[PDB]
Amino acid sequence: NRHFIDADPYPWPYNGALRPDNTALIIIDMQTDFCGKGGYVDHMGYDLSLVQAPIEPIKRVLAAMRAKGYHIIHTREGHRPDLADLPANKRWRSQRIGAGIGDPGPCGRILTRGEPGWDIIPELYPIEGETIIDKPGKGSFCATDLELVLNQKRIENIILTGITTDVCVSTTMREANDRGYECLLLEDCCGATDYGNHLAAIKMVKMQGGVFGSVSNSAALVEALPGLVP
Amino acid sequence: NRHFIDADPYPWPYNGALRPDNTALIIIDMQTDFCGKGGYVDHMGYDLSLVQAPIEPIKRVLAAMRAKGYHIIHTREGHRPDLADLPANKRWRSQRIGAGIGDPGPCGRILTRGEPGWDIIPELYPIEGETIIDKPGKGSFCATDLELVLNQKRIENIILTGITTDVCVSTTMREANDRGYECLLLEDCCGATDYGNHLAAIKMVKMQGGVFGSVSNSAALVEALPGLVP
Amino acid sequence: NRHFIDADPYPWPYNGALRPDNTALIIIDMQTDFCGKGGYVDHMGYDLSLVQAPIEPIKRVLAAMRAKGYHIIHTREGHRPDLADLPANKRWRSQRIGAGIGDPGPCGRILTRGEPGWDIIPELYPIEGETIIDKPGKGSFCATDLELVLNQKRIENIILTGITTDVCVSTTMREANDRGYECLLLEDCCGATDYGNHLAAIKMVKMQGGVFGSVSNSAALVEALPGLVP
Amino acid sequence: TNRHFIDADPYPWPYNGALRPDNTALIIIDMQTDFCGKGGYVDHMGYDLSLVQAPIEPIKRVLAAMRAKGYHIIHTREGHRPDLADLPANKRWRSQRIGAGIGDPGPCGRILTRGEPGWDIIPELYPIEGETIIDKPGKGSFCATDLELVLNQKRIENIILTGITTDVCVSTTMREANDRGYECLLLEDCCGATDYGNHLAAIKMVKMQGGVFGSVSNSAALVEALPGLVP
Ligand SMILES: [Cl-]
Ligand SMILES: [Cl-]
Repeated sequence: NRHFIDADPYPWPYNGALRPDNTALIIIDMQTDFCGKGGYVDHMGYDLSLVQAPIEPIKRVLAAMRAKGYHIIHTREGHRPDLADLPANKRWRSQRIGAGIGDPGPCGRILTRGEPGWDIIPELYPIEGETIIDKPGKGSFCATDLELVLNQKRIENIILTGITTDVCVSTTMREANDRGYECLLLEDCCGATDYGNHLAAIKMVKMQGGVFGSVSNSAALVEALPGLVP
Repeated sequence: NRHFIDADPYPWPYNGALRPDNTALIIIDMQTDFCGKGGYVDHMGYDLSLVQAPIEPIKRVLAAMRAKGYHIIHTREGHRPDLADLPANKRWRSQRIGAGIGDPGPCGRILTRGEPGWDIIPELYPIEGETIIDKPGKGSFCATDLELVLNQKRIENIILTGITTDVCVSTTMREANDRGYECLLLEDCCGATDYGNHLAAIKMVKMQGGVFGSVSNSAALVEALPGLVP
Repeated sequence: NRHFIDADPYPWPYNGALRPDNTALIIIDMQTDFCGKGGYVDHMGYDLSLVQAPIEPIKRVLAAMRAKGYHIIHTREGHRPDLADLPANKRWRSQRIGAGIGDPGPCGRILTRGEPGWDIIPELYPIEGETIIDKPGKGSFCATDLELVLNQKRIENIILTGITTDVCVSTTMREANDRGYECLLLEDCCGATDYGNHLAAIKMVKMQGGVFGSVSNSAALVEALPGLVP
Repeated sequence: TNRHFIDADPYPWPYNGALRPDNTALIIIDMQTDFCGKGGYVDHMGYDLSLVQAPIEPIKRVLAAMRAKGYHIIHTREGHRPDLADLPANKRWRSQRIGAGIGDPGPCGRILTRGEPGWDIIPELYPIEGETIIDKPGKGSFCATDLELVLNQKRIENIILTGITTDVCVSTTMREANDRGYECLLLEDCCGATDYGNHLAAIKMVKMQGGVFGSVSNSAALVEALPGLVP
């Protein structure tokens, strides 16, 4: 009994095996550091409106996926307080542009775990039973236990949201896709530091018959989402 | 002691530690399947001139990097002949599009190791002592020994070339960057299935003070390349 | 519809979900370099009879598992001909004890891929459709595509054989076990360079209620193996 | 040249004598109440706690000396997320069958669960600021963790292993590090196991084939030959 979501470039998931037990929502880096005033992204001068746009659409998707018993996953980009997991190059680039990782700012130490700006925003806050991944990189798989958690939960399908589209969401999508996870990007549930770059990251997914998976949007997903009993 | 390459958005590498012993050139997927007549990409109708453009610029970079004793790395996307490393979704999408992985075409079985179309093109062919990575995914790190080879060679700096810009080159850049490798993308030594997508993948690198490293071009690299002796 | 194999310290697999589609036999490093005259192990002076002992038991297990449609996996420890994947410490230790990796011997370059001594012995030779893993380390997961192949084949159960019990078989078991694979070591289908060490690697598995899985033997497995429904 | 060696078996460690505070780390593996304390995981399965407490004083001497000479210090804890999302079904089931269920309530709290009293590192070997702690869901410290990433960023080449248990957590971690090219030293008096025979055999496995996983030495030999920083 297969179920499909209207998507581009093909009906998602590819084989219609869409159930709450094999499908997860992943909300990527909806932190004050990426979309709040005083955080990492605001420091570099980027338009916070572009990364706040996805907040309400992700909320509708989260509420619907929570209600139908789907697996829910959240990620935070961040570093250990002693910065032992912070590559030297990553730190130096952040310092040069005036937004140094580990440096004090209005929301505390930029991109440091346990600091106010680093935490997930209240509107999209995790509840009990939802796995949070704390990652030192852009991709959620690198140096984390995400893949191990996904295997133990026997998850085959991943629906990606969050920020930024072209950096954190996209790297995570490519990692999942390479390892065989079947992925759906929701275009209205993500935003980037450059709007052209946001749209191009979406288009990259559609090439070669869906090279990294397929693309849809929050309304199309929620109107066709299956529950536990069919 | 330090050496820099003129790059955008900062002089590369970040700390000027640029030597033949800690720096590698990586040539990504310069295979007939990605830029030849009769292969995977030609099958899907994409403009072969966009992916052939980088051939001569890569050749000039390779000749200069070979001459100064730099580490040279090549990659081929491909699958085991029995297709045991081919995720079901990857295969199905390629079939829908009319360019099925493992299916017979003019250059043999599409994207299958040991087939004519799968091999690296003659102009950029590896010589003895240059490591070739055979990868089942878009990123060169996933399910390969690339990282292990890089650590044994004590390589810190990576200069990326090849195709496609927004798929194979970009995923590999994000993997390397996340693990702390300091990377340089040469914009004239890569090309993609959509030219807009090629330029946007280049621009994505430059954001946030060089989120995935820095960008330059073949001439700027070759004119400022150090040898072992100052 | 559960099936169990009589094993120590518990009936294997834990949950009785034992089928040809989710279970693989893994034959580890049955190469001339580990059990042949003139190879790596014979060079270090070890008793070849200890590592030849498992040949007939593995043959019976392989024939039965091949006949009932089970997944079959083989591994070879070895290095790229240019030795780019050979850590400096590994090489140096092999040279000190007179069995240098890459060095010429009676069966060719020790532990080098493509050389006679490196290949799997004739008695246990792979047939088409059986995945061979070429690994640069002791564990079959490190820097390989084993895990990726396992996931695409939806394999949950692994039955380990080969040499050496305490080095290559054991490392591979611990990697699989950590990632959640349910493993069975067949005690008569493995052997080591020290017989005490072989018996202790078997005992290590049984501790803490089966810390790495369970232990059984070739006869117990073959008489209780489930086949397909015709 | 400016090389330093530690007297070890079967060869002087490290192999190439490149032994400095900046490229060498001490790793203390799973010295948690759950592995060596009263009321924890290991005590639940009936094992002799004296075998796993033996290494406490030797590790203390090695830690004090390595802390004093500016060496990198690493600690690990085996454990699981409170919702048990990182706990394989087989691992859980085996722990339940032998009466020491992971996540189940006991005297020191939920067995092998992060944030619980029994799960934490014992007081005698407690981490100080600037020492990386790895929280791992498996026996090997590399699997599903950021250990390797931290090691690379710190440009660490040499690892000196201590902790428990010798044949399970220490040994798996050694094999992972060794495979990826790290040069490793096991200190035999700074580790202990649930079976003493198994502890001695895990030590012997290291020495085979000219040091298949590295070399073996002991706390006294290490501390008297440890190079310091140049003031
Ligand atoms: Cl200078
Ligand atoms: Cl104390």
